[PDB]
This record gives sequence, structure tokens and C-alpha cells, in this order.
Amino acid sequence: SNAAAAAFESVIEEHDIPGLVVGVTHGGRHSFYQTGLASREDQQPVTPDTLFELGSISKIFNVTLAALAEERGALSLDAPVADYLPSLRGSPAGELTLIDLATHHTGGLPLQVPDEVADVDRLVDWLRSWRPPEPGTRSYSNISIGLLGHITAGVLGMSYADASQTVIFPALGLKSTWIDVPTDAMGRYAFGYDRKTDAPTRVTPGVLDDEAYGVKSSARDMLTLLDLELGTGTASPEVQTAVATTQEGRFQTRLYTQAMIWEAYPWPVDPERLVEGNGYDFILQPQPVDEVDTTPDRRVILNKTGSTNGFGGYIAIVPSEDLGVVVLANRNYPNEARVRATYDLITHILA
Repeated sequence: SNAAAAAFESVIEEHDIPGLVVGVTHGGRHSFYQTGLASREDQQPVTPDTLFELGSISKIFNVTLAALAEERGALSLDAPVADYLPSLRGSPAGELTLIDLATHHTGGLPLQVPDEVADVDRLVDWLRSWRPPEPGTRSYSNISIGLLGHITAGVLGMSYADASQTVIFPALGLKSTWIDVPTDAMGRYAFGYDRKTDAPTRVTPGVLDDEAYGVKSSARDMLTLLDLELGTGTASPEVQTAVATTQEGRFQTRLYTQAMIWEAYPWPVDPERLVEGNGYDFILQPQPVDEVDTTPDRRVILNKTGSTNGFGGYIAIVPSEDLGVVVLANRNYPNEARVRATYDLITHILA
């Protein structure tokens, strides 16, 4: 019952992680390991109910909502973007499909919304004259996943915030997951700690922030989400189907199978392949992909990193083992460290 402490003891000291939580779900049984402070100043400890910034892990909720919108007939994940942003008809961006957005299959975009773009309408104009340098390649970007959330919310008739908080979060059974944290919950909201200055920090506003990286959640709520991703949760047939839609293999990269935001590796894996697949050389440049309808192996591990300036997160699920792990820290620390420590914890659990 002490496996998570041993697995993360090294990274906590190598990167001075002020607070960290590890939730594990295995055969439906939830366990948590908590250590350190959510806030240094008032010495609030981390608990399973401390809220952390999820960063890119927010994109999981995004694609689930798009899949749930498809289950309801509000959109089709195969339609072109131009069906929903009609000023983009005839342009390369308007001929991307919603699936292309969910899988980064765009041919090359900057990771961040350009500094010069002031809002989402201006971003749509910017996309109209964008030309992918390497058509057909995978290119990890907030721009494309953010646009999909904007499209989905538009099809539902409400802000992406209201789509998250009144549609997908309740459908998933979550009670401590927010785009906008309410007054009664702000005391639970951890401070982040900047890598360089060690100064307290919190995500700052930005174009498509809600849609791409604006979710805050707790370890306890994330285990509820992972039980649903493992197929062993309580949800309507809609949501069970939407969850499964987001894990289907869509494209094959050199190192893993790209699903909707989920990235799926064979199980068992060489952890070095998990490290490289989550390394910057792979993340920040276009990669060639082969189209395919499934993963090469029928036993897989699916993972997702997520960071803000002050936070470092990671989730992994092994469905053939009914195993799910979430690791949330209020220090942004390297992807390689999250992978190796989580892979170490998983091997101990299954030993």
C-alpha cells in the first residue's frame, strides 16, 4: 500500500515538487497517495479533493463532449470544419474533418495560438489563409483541439464553459471538475509553483483556453473519469459509447496509435518508447502517420500528459488490467519523469 510513495520519492526531490497526489483505480477499488502542500504560504495540504490545473488533459473532456455530441446527432466527427465554420469553405483548414482536429491530423500548426491573434473570430480568419507545410502529418497543437471545442459548443447552443459544466461533467458524474471554479471551491484550488522563480502561479487567460486547457479537477474526480474510461463506471449508453469512440485507433505514428487526444501504446511496452513518444522532439514537430482503424495489438496502454506553467499531470489506463492511474502535481516537471515513475508504479501494482 506504499508503492506510489516509493515510485515518486525521487522525482519529488529532483524537482522540489511542493505537492503531489496519485489516485489509483484497480478493479473498481480507489486508492490515493498524497504528500506535501497545495499552498506553501498557508500550509494547506494536498488531499484527494485538492483541485489541480489539468492542462492538455482537459482535451480529454473536449473530445468526449464531441463524441457525446455525435451520439446525439448534433454533429458528425467525419464532417469537414467548413460545415460549421462556413467562412472556411474551400480552404485547407475548412477541409479538415472534426476527427482531424481531435487527432492533430492537420499538416502542421504552431503549438500555441499566435500572439497576434486577439480572439477566436480573428483565429478563424487566420486559419483561412493558413497552409499546412506538411499535409497529412500529425502536428500537436492547441489551435486545432481548441477549434473543435468551439465547434462542439456552437452546435450545442452554449458557451464551451456551459457545455463542460452543464453537459459533459454531469454526464460523467463529476462533482469537483470546473472550467470556472466557484467561490465555495476556491479554497481547494492548489497554487502552482513556477520552475524558474519558485513563485506561486495560476493559469492565465488566452484564446481558446477554456476549450484547450482550462479544466481544473481533483484526484478523486479523475478516478471517476478513469473508471468510465476503463469501461467500469456508471453512465448512460450515450456516454459509454462516447468514451469508447475517443479511444478508437485513428492514425498510426512511428511510436503509438493516435486516438482522439488519447495516445495508445501496446501493452506491455518498453518504457523508453513511452518516454520518446512523450518527448519534445516528437511533440513539437510534424510527424508522418499511417491511417488505420485500430491499434496493432489488442492489449494497449493509453496515456495523456497535461501541464500548465505551475502544474504537471499525467493519466494512464490499461483496460485489460482494469487499471487506471492519475498523477497531479503543482510543479511542472518533465514528461519523462512522469512516465517512468508512473510506469514503475504500474509494474509494482501488477507484480
